[PDB]
Amino acid sequence: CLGHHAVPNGTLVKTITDDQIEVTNATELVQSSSTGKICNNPHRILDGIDCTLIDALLGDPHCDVFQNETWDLFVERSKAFSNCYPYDVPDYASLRSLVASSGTLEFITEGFTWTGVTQNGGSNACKRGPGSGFFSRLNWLTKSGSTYPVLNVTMPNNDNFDKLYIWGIHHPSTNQEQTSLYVQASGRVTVSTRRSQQTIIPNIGSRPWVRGLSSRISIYWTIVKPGDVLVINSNGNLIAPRGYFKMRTGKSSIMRSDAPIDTCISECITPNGSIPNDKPFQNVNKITYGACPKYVKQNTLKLATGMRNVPEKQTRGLFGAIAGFIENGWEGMIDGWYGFRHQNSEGTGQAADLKSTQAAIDQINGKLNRVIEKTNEKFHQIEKEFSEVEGRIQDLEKYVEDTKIDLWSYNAELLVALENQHTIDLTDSEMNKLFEKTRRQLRENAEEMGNGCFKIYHKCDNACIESIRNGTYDHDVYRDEALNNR
Amino acid sequence: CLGHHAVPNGTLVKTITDDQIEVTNATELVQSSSTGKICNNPHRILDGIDCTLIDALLGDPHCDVFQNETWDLFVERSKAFSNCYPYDVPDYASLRSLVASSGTLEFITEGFTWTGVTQNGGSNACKRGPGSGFFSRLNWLTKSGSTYPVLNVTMPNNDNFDKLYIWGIHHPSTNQEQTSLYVQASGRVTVSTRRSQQTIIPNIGSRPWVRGLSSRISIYWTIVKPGDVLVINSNGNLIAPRGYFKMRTGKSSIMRSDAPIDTCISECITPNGSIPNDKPFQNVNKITYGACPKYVKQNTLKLATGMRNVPEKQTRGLFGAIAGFIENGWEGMIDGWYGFRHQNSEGTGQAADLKSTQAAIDQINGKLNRVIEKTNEKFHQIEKEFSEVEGRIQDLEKYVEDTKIDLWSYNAELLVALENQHTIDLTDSEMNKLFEKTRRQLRENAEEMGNGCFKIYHKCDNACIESIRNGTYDHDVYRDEALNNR
Amino acid sequence: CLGHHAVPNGTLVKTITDDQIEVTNATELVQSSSTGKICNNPHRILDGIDCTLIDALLGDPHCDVFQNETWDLFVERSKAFSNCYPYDVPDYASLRSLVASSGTLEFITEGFTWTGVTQNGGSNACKRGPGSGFFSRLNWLTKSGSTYPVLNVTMPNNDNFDKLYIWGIHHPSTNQEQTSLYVQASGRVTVSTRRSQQTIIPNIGSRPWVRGLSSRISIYWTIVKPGDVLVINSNGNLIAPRGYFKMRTGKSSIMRSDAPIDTCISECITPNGSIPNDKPFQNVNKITYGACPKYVKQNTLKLATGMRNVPEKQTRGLFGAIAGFIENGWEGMIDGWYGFRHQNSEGTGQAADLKSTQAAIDQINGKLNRVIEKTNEKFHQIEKEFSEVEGRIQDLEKYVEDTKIDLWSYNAELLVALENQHTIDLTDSEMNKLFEKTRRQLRENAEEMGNGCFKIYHKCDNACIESIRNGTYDHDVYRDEALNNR
Ligand SMILES: *[C@@H]1O[C@H](CO[C@@H]2O[C@@H](C)[C@@H](O)[C@@H](O)[C@@H]2O)[C@@H](O[C@@H]2O[C@H](CO)[C@@H](O[C@@H]3O[C@H](CO)[C@@H](O)[C@H](O)[C@@H]3O)[C@H](O)[C@H]2NC(C)=O)[C@H](O)[C@H]1NC(C)=O
Ligand SMILES: *[C@@H]1O[C@H](CO[C@@H]2O[C@@H](C)[C@@H](O)[C@@H](O)[C@@H]2O)[C@@H](O[C@@H]2O[C@H](CO)[C@@H](O[C@@H]3O[C@H](CO)[C@@H](O)[C@H](O)[C@@H]3O)[C@H](O)[C@H]2NC(C)=O)[C@H](O)[C@H]1NC(C)=O
Ligand SMILES: *[C@@H]1O[C@H](CO[C@@H]2O[C@@H](C)[C@@H](O)[C@@H](O)[C@@H]2O)[C@@H](O[C@@H]2O[C@H](CO)[C@@H](O[C@@H]3O[C@H](CO)[C@@H](O)[C@H](O)[C@@H]3O)[C@H](O)[C@H]2NC(C)=O)[C@H](O)[C@H]1NC(C)=O
Ligand SMILES: *[C@@H]1O[C@H](CO)[C@@H](O[C@@H]2O[C@H](CO)[C@@H](O[C@@H]3O[C@H](CO)[C@@H](O)[C@H](O)[C@@H]3O)[C@H](O)[C@H]2NC(C)=O)[C@H](O)[C@H]1NC(C)=O
Ligand SMILES: *[C@@H]1O[C@H](CO)[C@@H](O[C@@H]2O[C@H](CO)[C@@H](O[C@@H]3O[C@H](CO)[C@@H](O)[C@H](O)[C@@H]3O)[C@H](O)[C@H]2NC(C)=O)[C@H](O)[C@H]1NC(C)=O
Ligand SMILES: *[C@@H]1O[C@H](CO)[C@@H](O[C@@H]2O[C@H](CO)[C@@H](O[C@@H]3O[C@H](CO)[C@@H](O)[C@H](O)[C@@H]3O)[C@H](O)[C@H]2NC(C)=O)[C@H](O)[C@H]1NC(C)=O
Ligand SMILES: *[C@@H]1O[C@H](CO)[C@@H](O[C@@H]2O[C@H](CO)[C@@H](O)[C@H](O)[C@H]2NC(C)=O)[C@H](O)[C@H]1NC(C)=O
Ligand SMILES: *[C@@H]1O[C@H](CO)[C@@H](O[C@@H]2O[C@H](CO)[C@@H](O)[C@H](O)[C@H]2NC(C)=O)[C@H](O)[C@H]1NC(C)=O
Ligand SMILES: *[C@@H]1O[C@H](CO)[C@@H](O[C@@H]2O[C@H](CO)[C@@H](O)[C@H](O)[C@H]2NC(C)=O)[C@H](O)[C@H]1NC(C)=O
Ligand SMILES: *[C@@H]1O[C@H](CO)[C@@H](O[C@@H]2O[C@H](CO)[C@@H](O)[C@H](O)[C@H]2NC(C)=O)[C@H](O)[C@H]1NC(C)=O
Ligand SMILES: *[C@@H]1O[C@H](CO)[C@@H](O[C@@H]2O[C@H](CO)[C@@H](O)[C@H](O)[C@H]2NC(C)=O)[C@H](O)[C@H]1NC(C)=O
Ligand SMILES: *[C@@H]1O[C@H](CO)[C@@H](O[C@@H]2O[C@H](CO)[C@@H](O)[C@H](O)[C@H]2NC(C)=O)[C@H](O)[C@H]1NC(C)=O
Ligand SMILES: *[C@@H]1O[C@H](CO)[C@@H](O)[C@H](O)[C@H]1NC(C)=O
Ligand SMILES: *[C@@H]1O[C@H](CO)[C@@H](O)[C@H](O)[C@H]1NC(C)=O
Ligand SMILES: *[C@@H]1O[C@H](CO)[C@@H](O)[C@H](O)[C@H]1NC(C)=O
Repeated sequence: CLGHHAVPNGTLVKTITDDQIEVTNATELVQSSSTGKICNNPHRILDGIDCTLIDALLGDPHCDVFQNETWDLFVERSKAFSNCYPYDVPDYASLRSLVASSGTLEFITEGFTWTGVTQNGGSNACKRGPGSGFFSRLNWLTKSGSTYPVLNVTMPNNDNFDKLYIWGIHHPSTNQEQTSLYVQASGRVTVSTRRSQQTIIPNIGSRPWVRGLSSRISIYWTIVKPGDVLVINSNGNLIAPRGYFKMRTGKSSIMRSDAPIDTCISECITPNGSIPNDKPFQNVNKITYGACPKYVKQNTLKLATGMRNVPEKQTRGLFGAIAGFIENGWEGMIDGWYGFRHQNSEGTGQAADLKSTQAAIDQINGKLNRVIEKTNEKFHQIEKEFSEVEGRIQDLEKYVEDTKIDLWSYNAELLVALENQHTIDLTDSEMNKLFEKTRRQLRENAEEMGNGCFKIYHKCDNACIESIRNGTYDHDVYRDEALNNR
Repeated sequence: CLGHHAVPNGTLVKTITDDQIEVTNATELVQSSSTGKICNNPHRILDGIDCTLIDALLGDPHCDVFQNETWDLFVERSKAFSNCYPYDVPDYASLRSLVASSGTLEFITEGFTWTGVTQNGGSNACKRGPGSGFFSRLNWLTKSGSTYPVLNVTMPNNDNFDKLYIWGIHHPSTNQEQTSLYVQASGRVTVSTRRSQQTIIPNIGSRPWVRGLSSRISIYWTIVKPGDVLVINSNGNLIAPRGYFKMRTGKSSIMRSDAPIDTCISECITPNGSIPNDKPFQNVNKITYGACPKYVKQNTLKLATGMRNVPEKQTRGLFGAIAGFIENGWEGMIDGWYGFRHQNSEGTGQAADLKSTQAAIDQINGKLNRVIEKTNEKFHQIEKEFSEVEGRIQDLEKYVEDTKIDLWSYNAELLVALENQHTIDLTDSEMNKLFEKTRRQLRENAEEMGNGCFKIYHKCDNACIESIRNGTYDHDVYRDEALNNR
Repeated sequence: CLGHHAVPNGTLVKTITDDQIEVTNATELVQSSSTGKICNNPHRILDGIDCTLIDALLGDPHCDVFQNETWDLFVERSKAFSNCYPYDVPDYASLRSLVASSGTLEFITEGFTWTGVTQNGGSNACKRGPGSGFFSRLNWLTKSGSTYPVLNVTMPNNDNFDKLYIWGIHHPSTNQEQTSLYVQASGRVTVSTRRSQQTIIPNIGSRPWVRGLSSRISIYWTIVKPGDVLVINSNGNLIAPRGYFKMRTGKSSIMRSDAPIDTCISECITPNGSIPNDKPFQNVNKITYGACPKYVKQNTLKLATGMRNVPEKQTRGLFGAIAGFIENGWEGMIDGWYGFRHQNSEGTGQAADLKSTQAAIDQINGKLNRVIEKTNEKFHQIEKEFSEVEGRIQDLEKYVEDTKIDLWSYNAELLVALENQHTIDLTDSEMNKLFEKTRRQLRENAEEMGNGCFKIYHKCDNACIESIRNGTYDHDVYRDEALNNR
């Protein structure tokens, strides 16, 4: 025989035509399993134990261990929180993705001149050590005695890099508190380059008790390029900077997870943990930092590497080829043409307040009342329409993505099936051709029993088997025996 | 011969390489035809003869036959209209899809206390029977004598289901009419849970004559969950509820069509009618309630089940295999991975009015004039920009969808072609191999004429044909004849 | 032998399983190269040498050579500019695509009656010949002495086509200039059909020095259909029309490029130049006017048309088939189902101005101040949110498109590979079958050396080669020789 030795407990592979045909020895192609831990090499992984990237940026009193810290990849934990002044970031997502892509928190201190104000404002919700305090990159300027002049400061950017400037605005709870910190009964912050300006004004209002405060701080940012100048004008409710952060650009990012940290080596990091990158595809999660297999939607793709399992029982002899190299060639096609994700970036504004106008005569007395009421309602209408729209965009965004994955997974399944069908037909044809080549060489001594194996009527020593293996055979030795049988 | 019996008037199938090759007996794979009628089983189909789902909800006087009605699927007719008070629904589409997905109009009456108002407001455009009337789920409260107090009512939800509350607001034609129904010269409706509030105000204005009215009613809804409370405040122009509708969730929906209703059995309902679900794909329409074949863009996919049609003429004998099972296996691949549609939901607002401010001093006299004019124009700008945006979204939405269908149809065509090519090669190979197996058995008695059939030189009775069929043949019987011919 | 004659310097083709296998004679399938020039036949190509389509429309003094000009395709140059009054078009893109799709600039003059105004306003930035001038389709009406009445004019459309009416509004630099041209200290333009109205008001403001003017003109359009009427009301800052343009619809468009113009014939025009349309796919650019090959992302797809290159050395004889027709059949599949692009249309508004309210008492004094300030900031907020949204839409738009191309290119690569694999297997099988048919005919005279060629032991004249070619051979002639060798 050449009967492929009846390998026990082989497995299923999909083909284009038949389904669940069985093969001698199969390979899996979707690494579906995770240890649950992130290696500490060869990447530089940084554990934000109880802070977020924003809180390390601002300088939280319990994250002063992250100062001038250098990451390849930032990991946020869910068990993180703020233990400082309660704050707010309009377009939070955009700021975070900028800081994330930089890969550094190198903070370079600068010489600002705050004439006619008191520096280093204190809070009891951000006690640094035993006494009152605040964030470590920001200066909370208040009135110096009983005056607050218009802070008008300038800084040219003369160097060969871009500077990132972080600033904000204070929202009081009552007008009394407003006057107590800032002599003027309303504030204004103007931040200008040669290419942009943002003017914001405080919104005095009561908000829920959070760590014993009903006031809030809104955080804004500005990006100055080599050759530009920045000009900060204000007349109250200003949180000044004390420097700029050095920007780079490259391969750096951020991933949210609750996985531990180990001492292995792995380059392929997901929120489920480390994945060996041997396989072409992985089913574990979509987000992949480093170099990773692409994402399919299925649990098993079995790529076949040898024969169907034909027999009742084994018989020794020579045999033909094995699938060998073919795996990386096909891998080439689909690897080449698959994409990288479009990154959910905008998310949403997610505002939760009544932002109407405030005066009894203006809003609830006379024709003017109705107008102002109508204006606020019109804006509410606008806001709700806006949310509807943004939601619809994000819904569509999801649909596109899901469509993509499906179609690629269908392609992947078809391709595996095509290879297995071809592979089966290749090996089958080779065996059949070789067997009948042997039949023409046999010269009537033996006959196939029907399972692609020759029933030999006579015996012969290993010399005959060698002669068959080299295709140099003559039938004279068995002439007398065959004639007697015939 | 084994000449496959020359089946007359076979048909075309697509292959990957050749086109319009012909086969013995072909199958169609796209059920393209409709009776035009909807079966009344096994689904519960409800015919909205002259009402829409919204009109059955509100309680139209000529659709009181739909009270506590239970549908699996709702069908709207185009010949439907309203014969009651002219009305308006902001975000009409959202409300309808909610009611549609429920599958019920179980209306549970509740005990509201309307102090200091007159109940059961009348209209001559909604005459119930012979005298004036209104909708059957709503209470039109008006002034009781010469007073209208602030209606402030509360209802806790103590049960184990969510309640759907339907309410509205009255838009008069003139301020005189406003004062005649409501002592206050302006109205306001505040509807609040622990999780939301909507404050709307009437827009006094003249609108086109519709069934003898220039006034309009705007319809709004609120969704209260187990444990919550609702608080309705108003000071005029209020259309109160009289209860809540019991919500479910499951498999229920709505489809617009002008098809009749029969007494067959069919589970696959489209706006063209009932479709048998035998086939894998259908070309009839995209929307499909129940279990239906997927949608392709082509008129015929012919999947092949047997040989090419080779001969000049027939000759009897045995023959080999037929395609058999293969159809459901491949069906598996593409069924598995195809998607369900993303449902056009938002559509558009589709507002058609001038919604500007109104005062001669405020809008057309002085600097104030210019400001107010500028504000209204700015809002008009906003509205038009909004429409542009929404339109662009919906345009893109269409493009995505069309792209999807094409790509899937291309996949479907490729897959059918792959199977037919393989199928042809499978059968062809089997015949050729079997024929030459027979040739080696023949031992020189007959010779192939060139059409995969043996020209036999001698005659022989059915014994010889049986001996050939079982592959147990010897040539001794025809030795003398063959020698004489040779 | 039948050894396929060892064709020197054949090339690579991709297969599904093996990669970079070699074939005798290969064909390329992506026309990747351009001359750099646009043919002047058979299409009517029009060269906008120093004007854009908008500037030819308005009647620029240096593009009076484009009057009643007829194009199949419009080409804009980058070296084009305006040398007339500085202007502005809100939704510039929409207007341009309308004019582009028409294919004509037939301007039909009409009889307007401008009572109580002075016609033919002059500018020194649009000097026509040696003296002051303006655009050639528009009438700049100013005050006649010391009065400016309300221009209220009407025109019914009684004909069997739609009319395109082009008009505008003047934005001054100072109120003094406003009063000097228009007695009223503010203007207003109302343009109404039975189906729409646009009321715009001038925005007095200083803007950058452009060719010695700080004033600007905003250009608007209106589309009147057969049976309608148009009514233009104004009280200042109005740029009147002098006629309508005849609309068509068909196959006409616009393409931006810096290519020269030749005297060849080509129907397939891209911004890189003319492309012969022989091939199925092209890699040159995406935009294609006329009939063109579809766009793939790859540099070479090699479709195979004959054998692998097997030998050490050649030997003469007959041979089998060649690939022939197969190319257009497969071309059919993918041509059929590919799409045409979704046309970037909206682009963006791209506004660059501070459009706030203006009064010292209204904006910077008292509670009113804060309100007005808040309103302008709220609108700025709205504008920025709008831009964010539009940007996100256009970003997504890009992503969809890129996804599409990839997936199609992957399909194209797979299809080429499938054909080449099949083609190789087809030819290989045919040769092998024919060779062993010849072996059974040989009757022991010759034996294959191992390269699909027969080593012949004896000699024989061309008679033997003919006898082999027709399959009518007997071994008697070589009996004595073979017996002696044996
Ligand atoms: C946090 O980072 C700051 C800034 O330095 C930056 O981060 C460091 C870790 C390194 O990566 C630096 O290359 C990088 O710029 C550290 O500030 C550094 O402090 C020293 C001591 O004050 C500075 O030396 C001074 O240099 C000036 C300028 O020549 C002299 O005039 C002084 O006499 C003195 O020699 C050093 O230059 C400064 N780095 C900068 C601005 O170049 C800081 O120590 C570091 N650690 C913290 C806060 O944890
Ligand atoms: C429309 O529906 C209402 C509400 O009932 C609901 O729909 C029915 C068709 C059934 O599906 C009900 O299970 C479902 O809740 C019908 O109202 C029903 O009316 C009867 C008679 O008034 C009520 O019986 C009363 O029950 C109360 C509470 O125990 C007693 O105090 C009374 O003495 C009396 O026995 C019945 O409970 C009520 N269903 C409800 C609220 O449970 C209504 O008849 C029906 N038909 C219409 C309008 O066409
Ligand atoms: C630019 O185009 C205008 C309008 O004509 C249009 O374009 C032409 C090139 C042709 O394609 C026309 O078929 C097309 O309508 C040209 O105006 C044409 O001018 C002549 C001479 O004034 C008009 O003839 C008159 O017709 C009227 C109406 O019957 C008589 O009352 C007059 O006595 C006279 O015969 C001709 O009709 C008019 N075309 C129109 C409106 O039908 C213009 O010459 C041309 N060239 C420019 C500006 O370069
Ligand atoms: C790896 O860790 C991630 C993060 O915990 C796991 O993601 C989670 O996967 C489950 C799948 O059932 C998600 O549940 C469902 O999500 C859908 C929306 O995607 C929602 O409609 C359902 O109601 C349900 O919540 C879960 O949200 C998701 N969590 C995330 C994204 O934070 C993932 O399963 C883990 N994988 C492995 C192999 O451990
Ligand atoms: C089943 O019934 C539906 C509903 O009547 C039929 O749908 C209709 O199909 C035609 C196809 O020509 C549509 O006409 C064209 O629609 C496109 C937009 O899709 C438009 O650009 C063209 O100007 C033209 O109107 C028609 O709109 C569409 N009607 C709908 C959706 O209500 C369908 O053809 C019927 N199918 C069969 C097999 O009877
Ligand atoms: C045909 O002419 C067009 C127009 O000049 C050429 O298009 C240009 O192609 C290059 C490719 O490198 C583009 O450069 C890159 O574009 C991307 C965005 O697509 C941008 O992110 C990169 O920073 C870089 O600018 C270039 O923009 C593009 N120009 C256009 C569209 O006007 C095209 O290459 C020419 N083709 C041939 C074969 O000559
Ligand atoms: C079945 O196929 C797998 C393919 O992974 C074979 O696994 C190899 O096993 C040898 C040791 O026997 C390792 O040195 C190789 O690295 C493994 N991988 C590869 C790439 O071949 C396995 O041996 C096969 N089993 C049988 C019975 O043939
Ligand atoms: C507020 O700040 C700006 C920028 O620092 C000042 O404008 C500069 O004023 C100086 C002195 O007159 C000029 O030499 C510069 O050319 C100005 N620069 C720019 C960019 O305008 C402005 O004077 C300051 N205003 C006040 C009231 O202090
Ligand atoms: C051609 O193929 C069709 C396949 O649908 C055959 O149709 C079958 O016909 C028999 C009766 O002759 C029915 O009992 C089957 O249910 C039909 N369907 C299937 C699934 O086979 C048809 O008979 C074939 N015709 C010929 C001449 O072979
Ligand atoms: C309007 O309605 C609300 C809710 O029913 C009333 O608020 C409740 O008032 C009672 C009596 O003072 C309190 O016990 C409740 O705690 C209040 N509930 C809530 C949710 O606020 C309110 O008093 C009513 N106002 C008027 C003027 O009648
Ligand atoms: C290799 O294939 C190409 C296919 O384009 C052959 O090109 C043909 O060449 C002849 C002249 O020899 C022209 O008349 C044809 O129009 C060409 N095109 C086609 C469609 O066949 C080329 O001759 C082939 N070379 C060899 C050596 O066989
Ligand atoms: C401004 O123009 C409109 C339209 O030309 C005038 O309205 C028409 O007036 C005439 C005379 O009274 C009527 O016969 C028409 O029926 C009106 N048409 C429409 C569409 O309203 C209007 O009179 C003009 N106003 C002024 C002040 O001149
Ligand atoms: C291998 O397969 C046989 C099938 O009968 C099964 O009984 C056996 O348990 C398998 N493997 C082992 C664990 O012996
Ligand atoms: C079957 O095909 C033949 C082709 O010649 C045609 O004449 C005949 O009409 C067909 N069917 C019938 C209706 O006889
Ligand atoms: C053909 O291929 C051979 C490979 O050795 C190369 O040397 C030769 O230069 C090629 N063509 C020509 C230019 O002679």
